[PDB]
This record gives sequence, structure tokens and C-alpha cells, in this order.
Amino acid sequence: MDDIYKAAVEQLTEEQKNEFKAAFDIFVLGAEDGSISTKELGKVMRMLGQNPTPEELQEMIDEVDEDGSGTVDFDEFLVMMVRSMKDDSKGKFKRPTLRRVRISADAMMQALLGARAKGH
Ligand SMILES: Cc1cccc(Nc2ccccc2)c1
Repeated sequence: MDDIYKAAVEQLTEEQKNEFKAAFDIFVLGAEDGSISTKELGKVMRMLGQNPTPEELQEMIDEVDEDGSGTVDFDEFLVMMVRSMKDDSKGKFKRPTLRRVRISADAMMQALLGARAKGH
């Protein structure tokens, strides 16, 4: 999860997390639990041009998955969101501990965002 980023979502504004909440929701469109499962995640990844396997997807979910559910719920998605836009690979020294397919934040956003980003 990285409580540093877990604080960084708390650091975010209403606006900040608002579009993310939505992208969460649009990530999990039709999801019974409303949490991003590896298929919901896979959905968006394909929405963005990736064709994952749930193995990949689970590790993506795992990065934040605190409840150990195997699903990412909002704050979970949101920590990795902020973790993404803050630093996917800006200028740190991070080792990959799993399939590292990470669509840029706004980039992934744009996948789901056209469900909220207009309509008025
Ligand atoms: C496909 C994709 C690209 C960029 C960010 C995310 N978010 C995410 C969602 C759930 C767990 C970890 C991260 C998903």
C-alpha cells in the first residue's frame, strides 16, 4: 500500500480523489462487490491496450490490497493511483517485484473517465 501514499491520498483533495473514485467505479462496472477484481482491472487494461493475465492483475491489486481480499477497493486503487502519478518511474531507484504494466495515471483514467469526464 505504502502508507506514505496512503497519506498522499489523504493529502489529495476532494477533486483529486473524485475522478479516481469514479475511475474506480468505472473500473468496477458491473462488479458485484464493487471492488476491482483482476477481471475489472483486466477490463481497464484492455481498455488501455494491455491484455493481462489475472496473475499480473493480482500483483497489481496486491500492491495495495490490505484487506487481503484479492480485490482493490477505492482507497486501495487510490493509493496506487497517487503512487502512480507521483512516481511510476520519475527519479527513484525501485525494484520490480511483480508484472509492472502500469498505464500512466491520467492515461488509465482516460479509459474510464469518458464515463464522467463529460455529460452536461
Ligand atoms: C490498469 C491500471 C493502470 C494504472 C493504474 C491502475 N490502477 C490500479 C488498480 C488496482 C490495483 C493497482 C492499480 C490500473
